[PDB]
Amino acid sequence: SLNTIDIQGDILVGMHKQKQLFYFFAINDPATFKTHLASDIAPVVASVTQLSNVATQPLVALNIAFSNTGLLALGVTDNLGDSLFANGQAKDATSFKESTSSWVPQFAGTGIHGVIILASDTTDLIDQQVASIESTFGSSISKLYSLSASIRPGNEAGHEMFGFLDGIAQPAINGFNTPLPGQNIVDAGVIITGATNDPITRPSWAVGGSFLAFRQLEQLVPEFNKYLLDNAPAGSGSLQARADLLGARMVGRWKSGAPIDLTPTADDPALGADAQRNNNFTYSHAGFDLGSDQSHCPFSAHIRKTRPRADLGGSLTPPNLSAGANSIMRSGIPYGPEVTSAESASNTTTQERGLAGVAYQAQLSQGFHFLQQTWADNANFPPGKTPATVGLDPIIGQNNGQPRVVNGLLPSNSSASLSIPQFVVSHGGEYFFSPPISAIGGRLSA
Ligand code: HEM
Repeated sequence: SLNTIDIQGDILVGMHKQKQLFYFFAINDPATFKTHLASDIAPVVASVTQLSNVATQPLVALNIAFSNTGLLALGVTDNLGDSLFANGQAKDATSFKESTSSWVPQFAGTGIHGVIILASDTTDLIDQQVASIESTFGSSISKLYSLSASIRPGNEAGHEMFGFLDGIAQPAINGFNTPLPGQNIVDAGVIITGATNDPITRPSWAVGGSFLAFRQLEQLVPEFNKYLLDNAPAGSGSLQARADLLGARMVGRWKSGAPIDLTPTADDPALGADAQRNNNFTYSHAGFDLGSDQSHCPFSAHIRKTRPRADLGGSLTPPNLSAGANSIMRSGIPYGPEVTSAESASNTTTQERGLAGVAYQAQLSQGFHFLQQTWADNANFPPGKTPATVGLDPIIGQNNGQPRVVNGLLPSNSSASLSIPQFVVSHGGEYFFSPPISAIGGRLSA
């Protein structure tokens, strides 16, 4: 069974602090680094057990993950069982129809050896922890890049930068989570390496870890808002209400969290707020042909592209359990400043903001990489539809900088096509392995 005392907390619980820092480092002296990894990092790594208890949240929650080159630097030559992780995200960029020439330069390579995730309710406490780490490790650790992130303010807390409530939908791990209505239920080994029904044999010290896909995804918020107004479907409501409908058609949920599949023509903010109801759907509706009906939710909507539910078979009534092996745990957090008055008034981004994307899975080829390449970026996914060309995911779908053709968004005519500029721009990232806590002061410090 699942040993949550040994699993790093961000994987299954999230840090649930107002502020986070992603501190990307190189290891310069493995002997000194190992000594301090065991003495200074391991004792303050937050576990799932610790973060699951309202009364044991630390002042600074800390997790740590290593890239392939970081494990090599530590003398760990084992095969962790993941070719994508071993090769690094830069080499995978073409799989997503993007180029590393657009990336943060530090990500366009394999010089990054790991990431420390620090989380606290204030940045001052994060900075103090960083200063301590740099003091005790000396030059054996070196900062190559960092990204600060924060929960958004006020009534946008928990929403991403486009304004949509985020963090609603996650896989439930059988035997660990109590499933919510409509939630997929998966074996622990989909997320945790070496856990139940992970088919890939792992090094013994790596049991209890997970692969972390980090993505710095810039969001063009004023441009997105203006696009919705400019393309809003005709109807009797206000222009902004119709623009909001188009945005909800693109995501698959209203900004409140209400799923369009259950409320297709107007928001239901009470539904969006209710975790017992807001995920209780499969995309099937009796009396409608699943292969052609886009009146409830477009086939191209973001959440339908990333968790297809009945589009990949299984139960037509909730819970649908299809494609459990393609599940990911998400712990992303927004970054950058809030949109300023001048940016909104000019419909133009002038500062970088977006999502610090964090996806956890036991197999990169089945999780993040698969969702991006085989589903979101695939104009013929989901399969078996009419028209067969679904188009790309309007939120994350990529085609080498081209405008994306996205079909089915307009309720009055499912054959109507839109050519949509990117509103999310990748600045790159890296693939890491978040080890079990025992490996931090154990194998990795040996
Ligand atoms: C800036 C980029 C992104 C934005 C703005 C975004 C936004 C959202 C929103 C608003 C939701 C609905 C809330 C929820 O169901 O929890 C969602 C769900 C989801 N997103 Fe994205 N997301 C982004 C990137 C990604 C990427 C890169 C992936 C994977 C390749 C991804 C995978 C998912 C999944 C799996 C779900 C849950 C689907 C379900 O279980 O029904 N997202 N996202």
